[PDB]
Amino acid sequence: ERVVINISGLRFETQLKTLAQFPETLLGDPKKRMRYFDPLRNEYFFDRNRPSFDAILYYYQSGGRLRRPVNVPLDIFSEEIRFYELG
Amino acid sequence: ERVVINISGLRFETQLKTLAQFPETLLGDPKKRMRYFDPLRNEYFFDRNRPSFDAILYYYQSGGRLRRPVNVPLDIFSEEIRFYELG
Amino acid sequence: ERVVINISGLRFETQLKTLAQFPETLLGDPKKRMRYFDPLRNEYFFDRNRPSFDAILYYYQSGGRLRRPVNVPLDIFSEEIRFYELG
Amino acid sequence: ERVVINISGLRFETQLKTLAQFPETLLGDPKKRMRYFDPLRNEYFFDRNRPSFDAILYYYQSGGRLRRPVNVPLDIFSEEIRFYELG
Repeated sequence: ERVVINISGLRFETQLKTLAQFPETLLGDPKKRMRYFDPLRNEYFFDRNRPSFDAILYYYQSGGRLRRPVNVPLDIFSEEIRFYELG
Repeated sequence: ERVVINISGLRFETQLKTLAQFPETLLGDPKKRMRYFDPLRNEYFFDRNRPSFDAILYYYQSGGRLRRPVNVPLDIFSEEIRFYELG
Repeated sequence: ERVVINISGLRFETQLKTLAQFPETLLGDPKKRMRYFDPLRNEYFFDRNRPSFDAILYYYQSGGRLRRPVNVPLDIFSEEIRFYELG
Repeated sequence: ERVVINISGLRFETQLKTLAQFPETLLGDPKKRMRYFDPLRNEYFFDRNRPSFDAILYYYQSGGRLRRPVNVPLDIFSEEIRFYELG
């Protein structure tokens, strides 16, 4: 019921149901996240910006609240949002 | 005597006596926190905001000092404060 | 030649030589830091503020540069400085 | 195909090809980074500033975007920049 998301070495753990909330997104679509699944470690791996992920995951956990970590530039965080396809 | 608290993959460790300080809180109440306890991993697990937790734990360690992390929005942090029943 | 310092669950790793640079401090003095040694895990455990520690450790690594993390309140960081006895 | 980079206990993971992009840098030069490789743990280790590395690694992942973390002083980050040889 729980999933491990490895962002450049930083492991985040959440429930499937938390992600499955927004099925249109990369993480919420089994078809899309599959492409980042690592069978060797049974986790998803993204070679991307780490500080941005706290906010991406919180978007799901909070049921829709998307905020930019004051410590991550707007342009950088915007590219992350597009990548995770939250829009 | 060591307590392990897993916030979305981020591991925190403190002493039982540290949490015991405030028994009327979710973490200070063994009855309340047990609902998040994972016997097979010997840790409590919360599918919640990660940056907010440094301040939640500092509250107990400092003996009552509640500070909001400049990098966590007032409303987001206020939600966490409520959930952990610090009031 | 390496030592693990566990700050409330957050593991930091450094060389003995790095700490030794300042023998007058808590971590630089074998007799002082020994009180926090955890045999069962082969690491030194401190039930304290996590964000402050990045700067405490860097003070040794940099050979004497003490900077406050913009994200840690001055009064809070000051107390940490006293506890680690950097003065 | 994946490399582990231990920065004072904080583990980062990325793809060799990500680092290979800039062969003239310390991390991109297999001759320069070898000095920090720990054969035993199969990771590179640097006893350095932790907060600066998100930006150092991001430099590679972004294809050349070098941004200073708002929470890390200009002089400190410039020093890390010189060490990793990104200039």
